[PDB]
Amino acid sequence: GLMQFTLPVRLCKEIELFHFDIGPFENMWPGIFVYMVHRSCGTSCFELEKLCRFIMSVKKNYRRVPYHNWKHAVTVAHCMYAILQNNHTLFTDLERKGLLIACLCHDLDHRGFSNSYLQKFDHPLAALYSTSTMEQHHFSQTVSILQLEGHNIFSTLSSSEYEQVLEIIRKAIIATDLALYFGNRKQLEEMYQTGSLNLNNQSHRDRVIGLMMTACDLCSVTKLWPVTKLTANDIYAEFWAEGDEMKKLGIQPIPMMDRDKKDEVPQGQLGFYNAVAIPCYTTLTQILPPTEPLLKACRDNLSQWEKVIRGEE
Ligand SMILES: CN(C[C@H](O)CO)C(=O)c1nn(C)cc1NC(=O)c1nc(C2CC2)ccc1Nc1cncnc1
Ligand SMILES: [Mg+2]
Ligand SMILES: [Zn+2]
Repeated sequence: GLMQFTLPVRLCKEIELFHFDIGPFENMWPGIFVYMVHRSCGTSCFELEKLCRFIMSVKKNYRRVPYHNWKHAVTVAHCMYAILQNNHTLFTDLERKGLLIACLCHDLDHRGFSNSYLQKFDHPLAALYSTSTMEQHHFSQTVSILQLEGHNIFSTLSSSEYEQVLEIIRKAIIATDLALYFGNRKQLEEMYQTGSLNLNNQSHRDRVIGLMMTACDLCSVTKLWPVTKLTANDIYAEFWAEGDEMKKLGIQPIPMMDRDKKDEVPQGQLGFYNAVAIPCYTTLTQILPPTEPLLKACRDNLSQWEKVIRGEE
């Protein structure tokens, strides 16, 4: 109750900002998350003994992969923290509880392979779950860890509030399947443009939480250039290994995953910023004006990739 978390002065200040990097000290990330839960949620939201045991079991069940790792889990939770603190009054106590947890768990037990590589490999998870394969697996892993003893961080919720929050978490995790983002954004865009968007319509809230989840998931493209550039290497290390594994199956991968096609990466980031990132953060800023800084940072990084092509770096 009276045990607050504090950070150093630089972190205490820079953590409120969207472009905050959680830094290379693994053992500080758990406190960074508790700090964000206590301020976003309150110091009463979670039994600290249970939250801390929950946080360490989630850490335990991320894998040592170049990108979809424990650092990603906390990075995506920090972006969701920033959005919640910039839209203080728009969200319920349960949504703020749920979403930060949704973020920390969204990629549990990720192996570094897309849903497509699971399908072509004929992985058992693709037989159990035909669409959003990894994402249904991530939500499965989250429920499992919540059911471990001393780990039920929601224990003080009523049967119905418990089922609301798991529903919020289930939909939030499923939304991180990018293949679902395109439609979700196009429907948010139209609803905004025809003035029919309504945050009292639960179906509408669901969609808007959807877009937040994509925005937090992609938030490595909203960092300062040196962080974005260095994280791009981690994401491509996974893509190249998946492409290698595609060749192992007898399938020539798309270029973005062909490690023999590095020369095409700057031009591929252009497409990616144009087709995915800028639209995502444009529609978010339209629905949530205080998230403008993510669009700005995303635009700066696009501008930086054009400079790479022009051989100015
Ligand atoms: C074009 N589509 C989407 C397809 O239509 C469907 O998958 C792409 O996914 C795509 N195409 N290219 C050439 C790159 C792509 N993705 C990425 O670079 C990329 N992806 C993801 C998640 C959603 C997978 C997170 C970050 C990404 N980059 C990045 C840049 N800097 C720092 N950190 C990360
Ligand atoms: Mg994912
Ligand atoms: Zn993710």
